[PDB]
Amino acid sequence: GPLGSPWGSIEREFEELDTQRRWQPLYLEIRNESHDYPHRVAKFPENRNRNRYRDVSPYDHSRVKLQNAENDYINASLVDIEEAQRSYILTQGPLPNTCCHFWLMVWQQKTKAVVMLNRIVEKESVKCAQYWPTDDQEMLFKETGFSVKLLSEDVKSYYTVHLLQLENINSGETRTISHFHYTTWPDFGVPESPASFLNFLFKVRESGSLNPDHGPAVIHCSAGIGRSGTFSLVDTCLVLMEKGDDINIKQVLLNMRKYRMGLIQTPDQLRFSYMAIIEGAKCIKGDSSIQKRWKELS
Ligand SMILES: O=C1CN(c2c(O)cc(-c3cnn4c3CCCC4)cc2F)S(=O)(=O)N1
Repeated sequence: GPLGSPWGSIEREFEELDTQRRWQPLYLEIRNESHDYPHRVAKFPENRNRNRYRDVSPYDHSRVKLQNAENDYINASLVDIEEAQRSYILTQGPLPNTCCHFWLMVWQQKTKAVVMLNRIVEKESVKCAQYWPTDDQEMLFKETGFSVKLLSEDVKSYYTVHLLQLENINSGETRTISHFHYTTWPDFGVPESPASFLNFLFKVRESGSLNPDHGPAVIHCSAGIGRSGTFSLVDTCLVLMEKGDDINIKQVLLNMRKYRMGLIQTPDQLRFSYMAIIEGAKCIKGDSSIQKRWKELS
């Protein structure tokens, strides 16, 4: 193979983009190369109060459908990358009248974890409804037949983990859902450091919630594309590298954009993605004696 390290091709490209100050031109290339696909159901008149933003819609070919409901629509997309054995659902922060649909989808898709990357209020606007209880009262969603109870809360400096009990009233069953809340990632911004984002991702991974024996994890922010796209791109690229593939980050992101529009919203969020993939690749453990020496020396 090549003479460089496993991350050497990506690291050289990052250094060149910095020296030539070409992050804004590269972002514009990606925008111009992203094709549009039909999103007709999202624009039905009966779905207008189910969309948070008029310009952010799921594509018809990859939207998640609600089962046994008169209206099957929710603003959510299935992003499945079988080269990585990874599947995610990316979705908007639910509105007061769509929290009931959010929990129905979580049940029907056999999801184990919800990853939340926004605050409820940001710059004096509401970005997402309060869809889980903060105290010991049960929170009822009568339109779809679900109730939710807080089981535990662990607060750290830049994220919080809640364990939640989700009850299906119609089937007489319950499940424990892990709720991973990143509390210090600003709208259209970046996390405080690669190290802080990576510690959060490794905690999500350690719970088993991203493994193929569970349904897809539900990832959301406010619109479900900027911060959510950054999180999913970094996780996918790290899986492919651990598998041994020689990856091109521009190509992976354009492929993921075929499943949901507009993933990654600023040039700085793109640059942060490169940084987190390089530093995470140095944390990979494996069997190769060569790869271990590269890690020590780097
Ligand atoms: O970093 C990020 C940025 N996000 C984000 C976004 O991408 C788009 C919009 C959006 C779409 N239409 N309109 C607005 C805002 C105001 C008026 C109209 C809002 C957002 F918070 S995000 O996806 O939540 N993660």
